[PDB]
Amino acid sequence: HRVLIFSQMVRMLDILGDYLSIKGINFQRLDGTVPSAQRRISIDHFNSP
DNA sequence: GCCGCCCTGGAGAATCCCGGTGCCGAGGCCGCTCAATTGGTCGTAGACAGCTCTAGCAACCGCTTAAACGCACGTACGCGCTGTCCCCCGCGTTTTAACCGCCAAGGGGATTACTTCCTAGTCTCCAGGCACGTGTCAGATATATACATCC
Repeated sequence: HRVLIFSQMVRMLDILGDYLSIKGINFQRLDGTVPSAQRRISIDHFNSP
């Protein structure tokens, strides 16, 4: 299964991103700072078979 | 034999040190004396509590778009060097007025004490000016419709 993790603060999302970076898990991120082109890129990267 | 010249010793006067006594600056003491202290009373300034409504704040979003930023070029200006000349500085000499010490009388102004009265504080009562909200009204603006006209 694949998992989404929703959060209210993007700094907590940065904390989980660093946790997965040292942990070494292929992760993707989405927040308000990401522009819509990279949003489309990340959604197509996540939804690919 | 008589007179003139060189060498050396003790007593008179100048100076340093110490003690007694008189004068300047400052502190202890005394006397007045007025303002700080103490004690009591009372009114009210402010602390506290309570309710209502509005602004701020942390952290996030999304969109727009104009400002910020980076880079390349070019050229204008800051800066350094050199010349030049002129004007300010240093010094010697002469003048002159600031400074200090003097009249000569008179008014201005600071105090001390006293008298008086006008005016501003305080209190009570009242009313109208200021703040807020609203109905209404005339000027400004936009369009509806009818008449003259060019192609």
